[PDB]
Amino acid sequence: MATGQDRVVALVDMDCFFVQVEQRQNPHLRNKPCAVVQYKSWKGGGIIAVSYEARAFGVTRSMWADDAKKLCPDLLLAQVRESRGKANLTKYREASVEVMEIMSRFAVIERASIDEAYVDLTSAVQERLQKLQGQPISADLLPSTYIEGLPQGPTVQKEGMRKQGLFQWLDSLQIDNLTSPDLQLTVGAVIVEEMRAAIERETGFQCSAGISHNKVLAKLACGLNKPNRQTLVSHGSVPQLFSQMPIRKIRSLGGKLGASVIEILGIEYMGELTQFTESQLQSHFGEKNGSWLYAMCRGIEHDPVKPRQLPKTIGCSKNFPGKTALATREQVQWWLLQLAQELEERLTKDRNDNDRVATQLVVSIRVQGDKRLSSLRRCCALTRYDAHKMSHDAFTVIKNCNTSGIQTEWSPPLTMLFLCATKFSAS
DNA sequence: ATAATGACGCT
DNA sequence: AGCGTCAT
Ligand SMILES: Cc1cn([C@@H]2OC[C@H](OP(=O)(O)OP(=O)(O)OP(=O)(O)O)[C@H]2O)c(=O)[nH]c1=O
Ligand SMILES: [Ca+2]
Ligand SMILES: [Ca+2]
Repeated sequence: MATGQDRVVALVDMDCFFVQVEQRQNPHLRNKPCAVVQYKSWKGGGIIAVSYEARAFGVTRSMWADDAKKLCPDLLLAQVRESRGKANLTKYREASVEVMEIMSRFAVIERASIDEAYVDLTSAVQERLQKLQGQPISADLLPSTYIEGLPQGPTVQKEGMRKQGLFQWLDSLQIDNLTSPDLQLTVGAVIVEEMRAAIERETGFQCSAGISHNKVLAKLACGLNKPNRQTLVSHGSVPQLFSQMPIRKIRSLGGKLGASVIEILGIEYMGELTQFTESQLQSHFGEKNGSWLYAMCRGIEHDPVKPRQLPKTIGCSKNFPGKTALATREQVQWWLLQLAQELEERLTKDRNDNDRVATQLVVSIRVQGDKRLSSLRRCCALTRYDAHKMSHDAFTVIKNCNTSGIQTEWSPPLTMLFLCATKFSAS
């Protein structure tokens, strides 16, 4: 009877990251309702991050800045920096690399996003156990940790609830048994208290964190108490936690697959997936799905913390929505070159920082109408990091899709240009 | 007219 | 390889 408590895994999530990045750069933005915005033209810009002060008014991501200034008129606005006509997030990627470095010290991480890392803390927690002489774990070692499920049984202050739940946990603790899963979860947690404290001391950035036995519980744990907090979710808390957890809130169940688990099976919460046999599930959703599903509703999952703190593709895209769609040869060529240019700037910096080289160029477009994010996608070779070579070669491998005899103009209008660098190798 | 960006499965 | 899914 295996129960998926082999590993200790954490998901670190920087809190309102871009907002934190701007606020470190611009002290006026601190302790204030503010938001990051890109492209001022259309309705003031689309809001891509929201400080917690501004959330309290109702302001959300993707929302237009002119609309959100209706909800919050005191909303300050850091514009994203524009470069060659495209929104340029270099500031954040640099900010992210600062944090991934600190995290790289404490253990072996997987860059999830600009904002997130998974951390496999298993070997690190074994190392620290013998380095405490099996002596207890002080509450003071966990000043921002929550214990999902606790406090239980037989208090109005939010932090007062936190101590009770941590005190119940530390009390129930089997610290003589140096292989107790619940004890590990607790040691990894103190480590995360530390790595989170190191991130803040050394960059100024606060973050939230989830600690558990796999990537999926960690991510879910990480959302339980934000910001500047961390949740520990132990095996035994899974049944109650999943008891009313909506299925779509689990990483990979947020799209169509998860939708139909609700549809086919007629449930609505994650715990309800227990009652089915694995063959039942494989039969509804496939061999690998019914398997992963059957273990997941039992809180067991085994996708590993792949050690890969760097991405595997480098991509530069630009959207031309509505009346801005490109419809001329001269337009398409100009953007292919603008994208090619930031691309070589990112590419060159990759060749010297991370010591490697992309070898294939992928070109993608998307036309007016087609609801697929990508209408076309074609692979051509990538030899020198030369912006002009890449533009021309991109145009080459997509020239055969301007279905208008008039070569001056371009139909259908293109609503997207994507240039992605892949197939890296040593350098 | 939610934009940029990225990992992976399927075939 | 080319498309579809999913997440951030
Ligand atoms: C959903 C979504 C997110 N992001 C960004 O990827 C990292 C971060 O993700 P996040 O949700 O964590 O944003 P955030 O303000 O840090 O929110 P909280 O950490 O306070 O929850 C957000 O900066 C996108 O680029 N596109 C997206 O479609
Ligand atoms: Ca975040
Ligand atoms: Ca994130």
